[PDB]
Amino acid sequence: MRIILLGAPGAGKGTQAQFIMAKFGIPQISTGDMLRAAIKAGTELGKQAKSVIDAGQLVSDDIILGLVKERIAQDDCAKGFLLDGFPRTIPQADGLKEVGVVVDYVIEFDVADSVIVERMAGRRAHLASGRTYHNVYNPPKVEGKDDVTGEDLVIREDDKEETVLARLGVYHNQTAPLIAYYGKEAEAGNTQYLKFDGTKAVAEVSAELEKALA
Ligand SMILES: Nc1ncnc2c1ncn2[C@@H]1O[C@H](COP(=O)(O)OP(=O)(O)O)[C@@H](O)[C@H]1O
Ligand SMILES: Nc1ncnc2c1ncn2[C@@H]1O[C@H](COP(=O)(O)O)[C@@H](O)[C@H]1O
Repeated sequence: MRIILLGAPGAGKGTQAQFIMAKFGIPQISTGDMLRAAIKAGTELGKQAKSVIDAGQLVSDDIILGLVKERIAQDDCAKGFLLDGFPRTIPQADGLKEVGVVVDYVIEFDVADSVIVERMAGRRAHLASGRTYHNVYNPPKVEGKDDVTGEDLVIREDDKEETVLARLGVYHNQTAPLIAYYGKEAEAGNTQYLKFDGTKAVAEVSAELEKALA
């Protein structure tokens, strides 16, 4: 089972990825989490990516495609995977198509900018796993701490008000065309395309996903 999640930053992709991961027993491949891992390790890649991420801009397609290539070649990805925040640009999608990576579902979570701007304010994240929470819409069971590991949650630097506006502009320019791109792939019979109203409550979005998959 191979799945791509599309939608604005903050649309709820990582949240629904958790549900999907547990339903299909596939690993999540999140380029954002891989980059944050490199930052934590203090690599040259990490140092360079940190300023790009903090500016709300996209990391180079070439660096991204190589991280993803290495990742999906691992054994845990042999029976499938969920791509989360990848692809992010048309060249990334082409890079994936060119190496013949075929996917089963492309799932779009459609959420307006005004809703995203609202949401980012209460996002809290567990950096090591990429699990995210919302202090209003989806809180941790224990405030300030990850439900799984007990480790501290953080406010993301790129979740700042002004950076969020930057990211939404980057999204509408560079990443939204993936909706067309995969709509076309689905029209060619290369994948199934699903679109959901991502402004519904978390449990409501998950319930619709459950009904639509299988
Ligand atoms: N359906 C939803 N309604 C309200 N808030 C949500 C919903 N889905 C996720 N959230 C919250 O909104 C923020 C963004 O969700 P997240 O899954 O991290 O977005 P993405 O992975 O698309 O960037 C998080 O704080 C998350 O807890
Ligand atoms: N596929 C990608 N292509 C380019 N940059 C990315 C990609 N995934 C993550 N990033 C960078 O990491 C940041 C956080 O991504 P995310 O965790 O997916 O919201 C983005 O705003 C980009 O700066």
